[PDB]
Amino acid sequence: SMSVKKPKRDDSKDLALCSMILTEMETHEDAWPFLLPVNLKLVPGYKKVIKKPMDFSTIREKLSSGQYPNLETFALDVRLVFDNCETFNEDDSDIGRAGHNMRKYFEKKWTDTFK
Repeated sequence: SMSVKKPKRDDSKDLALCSMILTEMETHEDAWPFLLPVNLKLVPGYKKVIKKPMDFSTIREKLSSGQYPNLETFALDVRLVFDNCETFNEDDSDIGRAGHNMRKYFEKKWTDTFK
């Protein structure tokens, strides 16, 4: 509360570490469905159904331009990529499988890096 603060957690490496994690996600072999924004002119349904589209390139631009106020807002956008994937794709499809794999991969790097 006012004049009563928990001890200061060092957050000075967070930017660099989120960049590293993002690089690892971008270079994973199953990242291909997620590298670029879904083409809303060419994919029927996507615009109306997915209220908040997200992809790795868009997360990379936001990270590079100071649009994440902290590491939790970064993790929210990453998870949104996989939540959208689950919303639009069957679990038993190549894209549906890619999404489950990438989420698992992310959550491990996240835990190992920060928890």
